[PDB]
Amino acid sequence: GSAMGEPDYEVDEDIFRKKRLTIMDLHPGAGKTKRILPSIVREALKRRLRTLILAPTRVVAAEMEEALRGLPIRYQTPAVKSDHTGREIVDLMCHATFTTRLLSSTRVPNYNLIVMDEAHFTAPCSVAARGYISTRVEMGEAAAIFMTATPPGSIDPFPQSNSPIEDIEREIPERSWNTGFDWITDYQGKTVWFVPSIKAGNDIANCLRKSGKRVIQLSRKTFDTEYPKTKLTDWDFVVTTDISEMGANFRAGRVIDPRRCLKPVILTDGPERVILAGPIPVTPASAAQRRGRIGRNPAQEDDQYVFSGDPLKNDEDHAHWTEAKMLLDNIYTPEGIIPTLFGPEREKTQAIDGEFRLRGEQRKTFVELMRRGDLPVWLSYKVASAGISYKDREWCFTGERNNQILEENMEVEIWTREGEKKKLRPKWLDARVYADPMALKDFKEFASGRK
Ligand SMILES: [Cl-]
Repeated sequence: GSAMGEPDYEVDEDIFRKKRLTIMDLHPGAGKTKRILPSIVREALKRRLRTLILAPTRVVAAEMEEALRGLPIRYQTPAVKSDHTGREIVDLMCHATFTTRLLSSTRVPNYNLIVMDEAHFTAPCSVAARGYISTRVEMGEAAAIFMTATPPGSIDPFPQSNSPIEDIEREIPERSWNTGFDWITDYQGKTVWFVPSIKAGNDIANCLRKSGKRVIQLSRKTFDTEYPKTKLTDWDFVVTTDISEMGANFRAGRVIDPRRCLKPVILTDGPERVILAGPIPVTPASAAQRRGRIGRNPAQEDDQYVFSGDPLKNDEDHAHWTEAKMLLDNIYTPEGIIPTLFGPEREKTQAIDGEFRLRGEQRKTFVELMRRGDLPVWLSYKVASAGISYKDREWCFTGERNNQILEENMEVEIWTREGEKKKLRPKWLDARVYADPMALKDFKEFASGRK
């Protein structure tokens, strides 16, 4: 005797049609959709299509490679601008790698089938990749597949799940507590707790550690290192920022979600600047992705989503929509069409297509500030469009007194590359380079010319 098992996945001819943009959901954790991506790729190769797979993070890329073992898959790093074999190959890369190559190479191939995993990712480079992709689709040049449970425009915080979820609304501490939340530490399962910031996570995680819980923390910069540890069975809590909304799978029974995030905002009252507004309520899609960490396994029916407060769907002041346009306006096509945002995302910005386009040296500086300097899109756009060269770091010290960077109420002071001690005082202020200490550590390194 034998068990039926997941049946072979027959591919809908429609998904390979030019001008077709398919939205699907892999429904992970029920052991029913293992063969989908491998079937799509094998069928794509059968049709002799030039295929691109976009993963949101390196971790997911690596998981896909294992899932696709035996198929002719070639992982592409952002350290390489283009990689053309003579052979039948599927390119695999990060959302951000695709966008970066579109910005620094005239050799990006004419993929006619593009699969974007976790296509809800609202990182600017991801938003930009989606515009480019859907532009190519509308031109009849490609077919695309956006895989995600919360496609752009979705507004449902309590979508379908593989297994039932108990949605529980109760007060959740935003800072360390010492009494009154016994349900948090009495629970005997594993928990994923979404915090609005690393700082909040630090407080929560240290409180939990004082009770003896084993806690793995996750943020954007530690994710590639720390997430693999969560795949070990030795923890009580994962404390994570919203980086874990993009394909992070956890063998957990409970999510705790105060539904708070920080949002970068371009302030235009006075000198343009970017602050990290908040903590403010998440969008409904983000609440759905957080909750969607659990209720994945239909044999485990008592998973819990513990949440507080309601989502806010209006996020049109998010800096990412403008930053997406800064990237898109700088991607050119032979057709010379400037790509536009994916349709559900067009309403997020009133910017006129092309208004951020840059020319010549400025364009490569822009690209280099982001790639090699690791600066936010907004900040990189300001530096490059002022005519500054990648290497020229004077602007990090010539800002107004208000732009003085503090750490612990101490004025940051560093060594220029040339050997002078100067107050860190950037001409343009983007809170993403100074709010988090490790981000400040990287920005100092940049200002000092070691980058
Ligand atoms: Cl983060």
